Amino acid sequence: EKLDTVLGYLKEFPDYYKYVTKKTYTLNEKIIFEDEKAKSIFFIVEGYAAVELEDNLRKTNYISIFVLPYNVLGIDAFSSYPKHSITVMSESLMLYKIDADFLLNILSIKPDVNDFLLTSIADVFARHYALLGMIAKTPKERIYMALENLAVEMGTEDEERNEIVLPNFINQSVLARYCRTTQPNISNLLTELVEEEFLINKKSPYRIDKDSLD
Amino acid sequence: EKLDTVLGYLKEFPDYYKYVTKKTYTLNEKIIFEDEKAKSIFFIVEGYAAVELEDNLRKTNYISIFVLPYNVLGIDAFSSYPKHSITVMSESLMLYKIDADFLLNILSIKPDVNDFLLTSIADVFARHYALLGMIAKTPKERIYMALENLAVEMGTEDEERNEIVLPNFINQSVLARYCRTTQPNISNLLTELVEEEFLINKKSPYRIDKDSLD
Repeated sequence: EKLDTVLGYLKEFPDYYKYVTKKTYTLNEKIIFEDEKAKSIFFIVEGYAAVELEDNLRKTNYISIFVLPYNVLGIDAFSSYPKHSITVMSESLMLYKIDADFLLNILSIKPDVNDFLLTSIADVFARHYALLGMIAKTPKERIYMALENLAVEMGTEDEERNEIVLPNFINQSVLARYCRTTQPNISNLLTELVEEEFLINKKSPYRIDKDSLD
Repeated sequence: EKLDTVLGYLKEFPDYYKYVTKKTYTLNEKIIFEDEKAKSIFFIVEGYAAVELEDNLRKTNYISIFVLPYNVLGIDAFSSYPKHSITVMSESLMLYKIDADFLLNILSIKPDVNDFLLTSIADVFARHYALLGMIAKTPKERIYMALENLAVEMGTEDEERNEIVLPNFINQSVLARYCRTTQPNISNLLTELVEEEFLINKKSPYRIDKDSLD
């Protein structure tokens, strides 16, 4: 609703097509930021990706965090520091590439006043903090926290059945990568979670007992 | 140098004292954001604080991340989500409280064009990612990564002696809290790190062998 108003705001300005560009991707494609001189901000309007911890010792990398619809991307490119890569997890994903100077100019002007950008950032921060809570935890503790973080991020409520359901692309292998553990271990932990009535079934898409969750 | 130019930019506008306010703190004071209607952004100009993971089961909380000079604070308050607290670690700390609407208006206008705000955010993100690398690691692996993260953040080079030296407030207890482990364990790990020539001495302030580091 809110990025829609923003996109609509963007189109009012004569330099819109010059500064705002769309890109669509499919499963397993990598999203890559061109290190042009004039840099841009990226908004995901639909679909999901994963940011991976690059470790060439590992065949499949862990996933550090997911990228959700309405996230801002490429802020990292402004950082004074200098590896992670970004893979599309859903069947498709669409984003907008917006020239950053442009966007940085129309903040003051537009009475959805930058709140939109600050709020988007604020939410990524909050998700970063939630993840930091995983430090020093056992794999079992991590899987609860993961499935909760995802239910908050990306889950869709049944309620009639008193369940929060996760997207299809969150399977055993992906869950393991996000929990930074192995698949055989995730499998065993998923059994425990069903015994403890956290999870309705061991099988994806994961259905999480609404009760058990906040 | 750069927040100085910004502060100087701020003073040009007639509404400066109305929107920009200074606050000084001492060791162990808590920095608390008033949840006023009109919200503000906070810039640290000198000193250090720690953000703590609140766990009432624990006598001393772990430290999730440090707050450095030139960090922006209070962006979390814009987030659509809803615990951590913030403690001054150095003898003193000074910050500026800046009304966010004001600040959000003078971005376009000022030819240090918002780059400053984006860059500040970008750097906090980069430090968040570095921390996420601590997930699923042993305490020994964490202490290396911690001492490296801090050397990058807050360390000051000798070079003549080929050492990077950390601030005085990083002692054994603090290191342990940041590594999310116990003190007796940190002590033992510090011995290993001296044997491995990572650390020049087991004693704070920590001096890190320039070689051993990137």
